[PDB]
Amino acid sequence: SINDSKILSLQNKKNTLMDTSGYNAEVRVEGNVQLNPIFPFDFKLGSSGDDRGKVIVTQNENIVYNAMYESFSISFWIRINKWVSNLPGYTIIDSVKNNSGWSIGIISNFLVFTLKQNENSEQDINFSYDISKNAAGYNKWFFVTITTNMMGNMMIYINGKLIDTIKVKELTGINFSKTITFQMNKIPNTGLITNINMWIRDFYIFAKELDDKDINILFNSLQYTNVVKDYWGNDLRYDKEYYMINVNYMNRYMSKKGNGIVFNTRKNNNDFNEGYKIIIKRIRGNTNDTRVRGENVLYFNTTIDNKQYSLGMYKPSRNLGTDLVPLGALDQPMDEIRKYGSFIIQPCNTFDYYASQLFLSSNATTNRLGILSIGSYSFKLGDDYWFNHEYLIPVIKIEHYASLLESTSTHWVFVPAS
Repeated sequence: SINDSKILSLQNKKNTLMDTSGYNAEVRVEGNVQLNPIFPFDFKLGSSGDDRGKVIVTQNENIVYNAMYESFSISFWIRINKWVSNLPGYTIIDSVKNNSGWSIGIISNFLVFTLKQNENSEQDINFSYDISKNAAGYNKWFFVTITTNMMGNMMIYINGKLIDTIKVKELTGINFSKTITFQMNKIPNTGLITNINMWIRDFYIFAKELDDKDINILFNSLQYTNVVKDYWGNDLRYDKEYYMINVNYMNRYMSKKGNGIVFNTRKNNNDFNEGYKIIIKRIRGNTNDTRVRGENVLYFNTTIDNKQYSLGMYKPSRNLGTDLVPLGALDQPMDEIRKYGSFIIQPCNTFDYYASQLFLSSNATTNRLGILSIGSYSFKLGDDYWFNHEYLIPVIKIEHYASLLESTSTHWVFVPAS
């Protein structure tokens, strides 16, 4: 429906970056530019140095001429790795020729879109990520949508959510360029406090001002909503090490005491690399392509010392509560896993994160018996003898969990150990 207004569609087809809108913009790729052979078929650039990648798109002057001066929208998927809060300034997508046009850059925790009328004046709008919720850096895939009405407002959306909006000021003289250059270029004197990478996927430009509904329909249509994602937004996969974390306790890592899995406070936030890792193993599912999907039935393995355990329910020293059963690490055969450690996964994405919900499976079928949550309980594990101790543990609420169905305490994330 809105495709009728699409004037640029930068995509990777047949291992070749090209415009598929129909207006045949010219695409030139120079330097260190890597193309992903599998979905999402993104192209990767780096702040590298010598031959840092560079993608140049030159469109039709007339097409630009009869669109950019009224209403237009820019949309694309992007990922920046190690987008730390004190990152210096970088221009990443530039369309400024003679000190006029538009540009997209980053500085600190900000992503900013600039309308540049001349070397002396400009107007910009921005998105600043929540530092407290992204201590290890905002290194996840996110969907950008910038809408501009030269006689109205300039608005920026992130993952379909309106972030900022401002009335476009008088910018007479602004001359839009028909060239767009994708390249990570450092901006001098922007607080150089150190090499970063950037991934771009499906860069589109529409000759209209996309509204909220349009934006979100676009957002969703570019995703395979039943494929669960890891913390950075990549497809979640079986047979791969991940750090399993609960959205409510990002500063906790997985440890073990006796039969129980317990969560400890991590040392710092420069990484998520602390504690034991889990490996997801498939039991049941429609497609069988290594990717973890919605209604799949699966289980979790983990290597502690030089032995491997599977996550499974166990009997605590004392009852923890009505309909509550702790989840631990057990060296058990498959028949036991099917009864006490099999889960049905469901993707659960929000503006803030890519996550999932895990439901206890009934004998490895798609029939649900409970939901996986987390909480602190006082009991005894391992060598505990004289007293009970509070342990933050993964716990399953059996039959009655309607209220938990909406709790973020049931949202689990997976950070690739890589």
